[PDB]
Amino acid sequence: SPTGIVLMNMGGPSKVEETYDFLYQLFADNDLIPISAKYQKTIAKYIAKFRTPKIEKQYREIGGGSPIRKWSEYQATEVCKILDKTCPETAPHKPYVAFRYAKPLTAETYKQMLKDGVEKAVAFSQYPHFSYSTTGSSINELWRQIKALDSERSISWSVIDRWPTNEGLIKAFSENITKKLQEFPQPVRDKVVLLFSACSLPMDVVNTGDAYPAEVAATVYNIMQKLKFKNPYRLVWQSQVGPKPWLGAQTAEIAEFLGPKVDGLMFIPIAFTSDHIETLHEIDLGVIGESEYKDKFKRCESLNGNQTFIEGMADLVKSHLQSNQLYSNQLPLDFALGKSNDPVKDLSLVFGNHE
Amino acid sequence: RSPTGIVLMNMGGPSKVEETYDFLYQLFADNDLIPISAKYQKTIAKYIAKFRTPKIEKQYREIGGGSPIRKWSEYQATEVCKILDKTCPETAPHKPYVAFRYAKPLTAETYKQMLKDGVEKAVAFSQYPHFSYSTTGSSINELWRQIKALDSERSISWSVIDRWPTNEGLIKAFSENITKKLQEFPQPVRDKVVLLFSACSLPMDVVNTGDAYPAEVAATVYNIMQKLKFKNPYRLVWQSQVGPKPWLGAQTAEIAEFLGPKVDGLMFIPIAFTSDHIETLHEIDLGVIGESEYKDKFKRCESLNGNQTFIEGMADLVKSHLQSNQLYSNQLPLDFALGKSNDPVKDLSLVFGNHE
Ligand SMILES: C[C@H](CCC(=O)O)[C@H]1CC[C@H]2[C@@H]3[C@H](O)C[C@@H]4C[C@H](O)CC[C@]4(C)[C@H]3C[C@H](O)[C@]12C
Ligand SMILES: C[C@H](CCC(=O)O)[C@H]1CC[C@H]2[C@@H]3[C@H](O)C[C@@H]4C[C@H](O)CC[C@]4(C)[C@H]3C[C@H](O)[C@]12C
Repeated sequence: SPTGIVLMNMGGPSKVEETYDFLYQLFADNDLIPISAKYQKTIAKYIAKFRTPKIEKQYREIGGGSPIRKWSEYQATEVCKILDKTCPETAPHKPYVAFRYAKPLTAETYKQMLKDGVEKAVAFSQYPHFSYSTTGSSINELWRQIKALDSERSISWSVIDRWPTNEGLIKAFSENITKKLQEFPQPVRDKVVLLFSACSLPMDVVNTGDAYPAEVAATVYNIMQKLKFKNPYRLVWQSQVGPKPWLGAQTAEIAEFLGPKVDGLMFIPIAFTSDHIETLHEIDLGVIGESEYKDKFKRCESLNGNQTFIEGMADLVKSHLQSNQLYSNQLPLDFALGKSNDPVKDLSLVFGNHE
Repeated sequence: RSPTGIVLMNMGGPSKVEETYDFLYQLFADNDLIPISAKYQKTIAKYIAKFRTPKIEKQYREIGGGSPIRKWSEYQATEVCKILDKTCPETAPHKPYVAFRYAKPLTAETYKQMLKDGVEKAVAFSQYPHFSYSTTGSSINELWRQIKALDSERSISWSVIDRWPTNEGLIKAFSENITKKLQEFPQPVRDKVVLLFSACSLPMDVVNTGDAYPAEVAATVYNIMQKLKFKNPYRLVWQSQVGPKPWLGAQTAEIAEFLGPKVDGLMFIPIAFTSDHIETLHEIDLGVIGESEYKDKFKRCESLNGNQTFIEGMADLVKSHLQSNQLYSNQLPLDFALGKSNDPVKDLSLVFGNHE
């Protein structure tokens, strides 16, 4: 009886070649992308090819790959290597990764787990901050992928659906921020403004009651507490695209408006745990590199393989499994408020034993 | 001994219905709050306040004859100053003042009282635990103007407590009231009651300036939910939205009606102010709750008001501020860099500190 530890997120293409199919999946989405009716399938192809050149340039501009997959797997591995030493009752812990839109997709990793012999599996959403658009979709696909590949409930699932202030996280973001603050002249240090940048969200998700904005803010404040508020800081938002209004102080505009007003400025990837397109591209090449004030624009190191961070992830799964609950008590609220053309309508059915 | 001045500050409300017109004119004249026109803001304010005064006036008669803000402010100042007198003998006697941005006594009024009383050291104590430029930033700008206008000698040395989202007593007091209000729900349904932390909302173009408010409210929310051990589901929501512009949501009213038939109970927690006011006694008590069909599984958490744990926590907040010689937090220069104002402070180190 081995235990599946499944790191989940929306993923990125490990290689430039995987960009079309990645995009197709995203635009084929039920929930998020505006549904014609049945016709995502069709029209999603008609936009993936349209947008595949531009996003391909980008991934090539950072080394021809999204680092999400390697970093997901690597994390999932050291987690289980501590897990198998820390929770014997649960061992063996077999690491897995399953992305909502990149490879390996949810179906592709479910069948691997089924041939592999896992009996209970932990859907460990790699987002410390639940949003229905992220950790909701990843769950709602898992349900579809449970009714298909497993209509007689061989694998018993739970889900770590958020962890905004796990202390390995909070602590790893400090130290990192402090050590990235030491790259600054030193008479400036304490006046560098820590700009915490989270991927944004349409206002129409925000206005449903989504948990994501406040849960990000909880992580920021906890960091600044351990930093004893040495520095100024603001939580701002990046990655706005499309025509509808999105959330709150666009990261790029704030840095411009501040550039000629500040001795310096640090960017913090507050809402993801490894480098990906948002860090290596949008900030490094896009917000920092295309800027006059680039010499005072520095970015804090992403979490990735941070020893302190991975151990904090370890104790999180450790304490999730040993306290034997299937999901946080926010999750029924999350799904009652979220909007989706095909939703989990009972998380009791989805997680736990049902053979 | 000379007294050191402890000045609770917030927008205020009209103590009596006859102050409604003055209060509304003050509010609609404040271009930091509702930007209409560089030049004619104060004539236009005159009109709007003539127009909307009888509607607001009836609303206050419906909750009992006026805003209890002033009463609770002055009561908190007094109870806090009397803790400081035992706590901070070095700056005793502590003399309590209140100064409201639009109500009476206004900040000009309260300043003049302070000069006359001989105060030489004063703390602008913003009663908002969550800084917003349109409340605390605007209030700081008002104080600068009264600095120049009434006190060019710089008789008064000012500091400001410009925020305090996770003061311990405030967290605790909220947790005690939430737990206490939850006793009024049966028990098999208690852990299912949804705690809706309801904060007054922001126009999105204010949010989009990088205003500090929404994220700081969320810090209080999460800290409270930590003290409660996440026993209940909770969401942070926003009320008091008006009119055409997109505001921050979700909206308290529409979230409660959507959730109504799906929930065992809703609790509304007045997370962003410290006493009863129109928001709680009218908009929540009478509107979202009084007029709902699920109104018997709807309850509001008691405001902090005179809560001792909250008052003791405010006392420590001031005591810690005095014994620190911080004129203001490390956030304030950033607040002012991003805030939008036609008459901003510009140079907070001239505003606060000795310049006698
Ligand atoms: C005359 C002045 C514009 C002069 C100018 O700068 O060109 C205009 C600008 C906005 C106007 C005001 C606003 O429209 C609000 C009020 C509207 C009422 O019709 C009369 C008084 C009232 C207060 C107006 C008086 C006058 O029409 C104002 C004051
Ligand atoms: C008086 C005016 C319109 C009243 C009416 O509909 O008749 C209303 C519309 C928006 C209101 C404001 C916003 O709702 C937000 C703030 C909420 C605070 O509780 C009081 C001041 C506060 C700044 C409000 C004061 C005032 O009553 C306003 C300005």
